[PDB]
Amino acid sequence: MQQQQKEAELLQKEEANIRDNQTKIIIAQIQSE
Amino acid sequence: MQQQQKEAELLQKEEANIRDNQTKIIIAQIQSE
Repeated sequence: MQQQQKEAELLQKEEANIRDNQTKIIIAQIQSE
Repeated sequence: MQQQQKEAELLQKEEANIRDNQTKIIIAQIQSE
């Protein structure tokens, strides 16, 4: 259970980073208009 | 109970990050006007 919750932290962190990065490129596209 | 509260921290953190990211793109849209 400890391992499962800790890899849950891992995947939450990586997907949060991905979401922030996607929105970064999205605002870049918005300002490129 | 410890596991439940700690995953509550996890979901609070990820949804807070999502809210900040959404407002980031919102201000980008506002300034794009």
